[PDB]
Amino acid sequence: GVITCKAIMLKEAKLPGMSYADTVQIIDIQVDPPQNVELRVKMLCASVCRTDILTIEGFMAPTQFPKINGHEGVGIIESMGPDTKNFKVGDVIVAPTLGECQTCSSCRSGRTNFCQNYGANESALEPDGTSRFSYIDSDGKKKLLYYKLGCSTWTQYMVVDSNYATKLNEIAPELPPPHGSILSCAFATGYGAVWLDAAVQEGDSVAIFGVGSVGISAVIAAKELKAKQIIVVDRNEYKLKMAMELGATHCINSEKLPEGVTPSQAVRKLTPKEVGVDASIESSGYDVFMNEAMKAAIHGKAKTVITGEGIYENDRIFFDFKDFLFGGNVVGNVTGRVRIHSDFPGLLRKAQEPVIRAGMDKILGYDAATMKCKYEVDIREGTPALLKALEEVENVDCVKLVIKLNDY
Amino acid sequence: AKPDKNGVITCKAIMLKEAKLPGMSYADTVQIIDIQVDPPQNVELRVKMLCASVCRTDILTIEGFMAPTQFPKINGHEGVGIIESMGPDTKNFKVGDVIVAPTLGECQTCSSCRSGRTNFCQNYGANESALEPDGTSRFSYIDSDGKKKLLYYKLGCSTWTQYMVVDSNYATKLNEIAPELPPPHGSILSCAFATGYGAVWLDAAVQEGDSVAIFGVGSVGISAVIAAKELKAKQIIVVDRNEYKLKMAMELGATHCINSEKLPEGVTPSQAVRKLTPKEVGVDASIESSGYDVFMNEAMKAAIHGKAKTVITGEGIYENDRIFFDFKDFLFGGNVVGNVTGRVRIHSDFPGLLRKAQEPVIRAGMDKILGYDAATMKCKYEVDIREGTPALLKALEEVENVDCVKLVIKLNDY
Ligand SMILES: NC(=O)c1ccc[n+]([C@@H]2O[C@H](COP(=O)([O-])OP(=O)(O)OC[C@H]3O[C@@H](n4cnc5c(N)ncnc54)[C@H](O)[C@@H]3O)[C@@H](O)[C@H]2O)c1
Ligand SMILES: NC(=O)c1ccc[n+]([C@@H]2O[C@H](COP(=O)([O-])OP(=O)(O)OC[C@H]3O[C@@H](n4cnc5c(N)ncnc54)[C@H](O)[C@@H]3O)[C@@H](O)[C@H]2O)c1
Ligand SMILES: [Mg+2]
Ligand SMILES: [Mg+2]
Ligand SMILES: [Zn+2]
Ligand SMILES: [Zn+2]
Ligand SMILES: [Zn+2]
Ligand SMILES: [Zn+2]
Repeated sequence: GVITCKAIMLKEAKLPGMSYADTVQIIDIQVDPPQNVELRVKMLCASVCRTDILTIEGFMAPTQFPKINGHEGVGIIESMGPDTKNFKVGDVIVAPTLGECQTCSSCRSGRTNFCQNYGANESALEPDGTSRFSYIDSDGKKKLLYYKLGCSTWTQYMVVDSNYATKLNEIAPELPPPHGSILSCAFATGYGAVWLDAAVQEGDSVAIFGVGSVGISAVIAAKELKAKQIIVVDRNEYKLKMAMELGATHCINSEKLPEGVTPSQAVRKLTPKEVGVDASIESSGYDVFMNEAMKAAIHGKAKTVITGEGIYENDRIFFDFKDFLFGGNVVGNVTGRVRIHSDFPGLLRKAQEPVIRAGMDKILGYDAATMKCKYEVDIREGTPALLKALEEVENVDCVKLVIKLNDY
Repeated sequence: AKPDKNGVITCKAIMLKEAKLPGMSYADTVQIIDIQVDPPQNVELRVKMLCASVCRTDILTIEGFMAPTQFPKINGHEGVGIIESMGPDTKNFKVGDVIVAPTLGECQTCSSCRSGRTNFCQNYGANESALEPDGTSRFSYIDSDGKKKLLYYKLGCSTWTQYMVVDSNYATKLNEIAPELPPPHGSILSCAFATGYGAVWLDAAVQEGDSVAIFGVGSVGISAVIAAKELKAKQIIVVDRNEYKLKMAMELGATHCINSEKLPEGVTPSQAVRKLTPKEVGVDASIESSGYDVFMNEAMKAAIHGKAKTVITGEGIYENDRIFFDFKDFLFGGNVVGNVTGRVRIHSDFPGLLRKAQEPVIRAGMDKILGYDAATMKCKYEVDIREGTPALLKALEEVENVDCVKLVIKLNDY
């Protein structure tokens, strides 16, 4: 059967000068039943990744409008296509951008999550060029809606290929929805960038450039892995203070440095003999911080892990060439290199330990008694409340906005 | 080649007066002169140079690369020679040892050395000052006013001179492992050959059955081909615009060649490389050895997402001293490292490279790079520092000859 539900439609890219009102609306959509190995999923909540706002601005979607937004969220399996294996109706799942076939040479390497068989669905469509999402326009015509990539989370019901899904309910039966939501992107990204990609060991020094939800997740990982030194860099004093409270040892307000002192110079001055850090994480989306993160790393030895995204002129980023040749080591990172079968189960177990749960609670501003987050909007309460919430994503103390989609 | 009563040697060296900026000539800045080489101090080696050989970075140095204030200088970082004398604190070297001394030493005690996975030593890093730590230089000359003037190094030393002084922490010896290795082979082991060979062997960690792409088959890239063939790569794809050097790469084990200037409309070099791989997945290892900023991005893009490493060896004078990467490709599995001297650590890795260099197939490859004639000990492109500046200027222009892979500068009798 076809489900009618609420979803957040993006009519067109919000280009500079345009408002959220110009492009973002809560509408009724039609969600087709799942086919093949798909899950149709009753969404509990989505949470707002900075990449969700980039999507609203047209990021990676030159033609793929109108769409339903969102890649960060959690929900419950309502129904499955006839070929689906290893899932049941009622399982709680997240479905990030990359699957894990376990047989391709990338999977078999043991050192990456960039699966050759279950890669990013850049088409924002089913492989036959159709979509499980449609709506009736004010002209009465049935119109296609694009996904974000393989799915959209800013909807009461989504459909996703089960080769991208991983279940929460067996390991973490009591995990609240907003915590499941941040495990699907922001928290897996920051935690994994430190744990898996930079491979932080006890006694290592770490620099994190940008302490939004991703960078704070990285601080939580660095503290858990017993980093000797955790340096955070941002312009936002509220989030720097939150980073310090959750384990960071030194903070730098990049907008308060002297004009002649770069962020990388300030970071290196905190390290013995100005040698730099064992691990350098960028989690800002500021193209300048991608270059500064590369420079703050110990030449050759240290890895710089780039998680940041933004809308860059010619879709290009830059590095200072001499500092790059003489020991730069830079990797692109998607979802913290957290492989959905090999790594995610272990991350889920770790997320339930009390200090890690306390860190996720602080990111979210979660109240256990009411199951409310500090910044939360409900899709059932109208487009104006949503437009205000999306503006308030820029509020100094908004770390993670949660979009409630159904009763918990 | 004999010191005066104060231990000072007078010899020939190639002086760079100032940066050769765009539109300037070799004649504007390059001159063979008589210099005074002071005796070695502390742990220094004073080295009778046999030959230097011309790395593209030597030409970038003529053009002002990494030397905003460090003129006049003696050029050169690629060469080999014999210890003539040592500072009083020197350990583990003897007068008569044959040495090379690249940009990075190996202290074996810093956290970078102890990692086992890099040559960027914290204690013996690149000497960017082009001077002694006290602001002096072992090199001077008497100018036309009769005044004694300082000459900068390249970095920790200069090779375009009959006599060089270098901190012994940067040196590694050839004569115990490879007593019969000829000078020009020793010279390319000091930079070009270590860089291309080590980029493949150590940094990209190429395995039997791996696919490899090499962007730029000058001496460094052809050294990478030799390593990739030795390591039994399944596929070795070379990219360049120089037909002569692409053909040489094919003769030394490349499987596929791509002329970047002859690509069909709307096919990038990364797309051309990917089209030669199963399901257009790209290569297990991507080596950039061109100095072309475009190829640094194309190399990144040709790599299998996440799994493969892109090793950047290239150097150049870039707008705003920066290079660029396509962000979407970079985020979704880009993996790029800067490489100096092939990550070949002078104590831990250089000895095995040197043993490898004496194996018949590897020696044949070095001979082809050099166009070496064992009968005459002459290379195809060779100029002698004792034969005057005009011959040197002609040789520098001829670096651009399509069949010049490695110009050698003879410095002394062998
Ligand atoms: N690679 C992935 O899988 C992945 C996953 C999550 C998010 N992202 C990207 O990673 C980044 C972090 O995600 P997020 O949701 O935490 O983002 P966010 O926007 O909530 O947080 C970014 C932080 O960086 C700081 N920052 C940004 N520009 C700055 C500047 N000019 N000077 C100083 N500080 C600056 C901000 O003040 C903020 O605290 C974003 O670019 C996002 O698009 C990617
Ligand atoms: N990282 C290190 O330790 C190290 C050591 C050696 C040299 N280098 C640098 O590595 C690079 C290779 O050194 P080399 O001595 O072999 O240089 P080279 O100039 O002899 O060879 C470079 C090759 O790349 C090709 N190339 C350059 N620009 C091109 C373009 N626009 N289109 C197509 N092909 C192009 C050339 O045709 C040539 O065959 C140079 O940039 C050099 O400065 C660095
Ligand atoms: Mg499908
Ligand atoms: Mg000295
Ligand atoms: Zn995200
Ligand atoms: Zn796979
Ligand atoms: Zn060189
Ligand atoms: Zn060291």
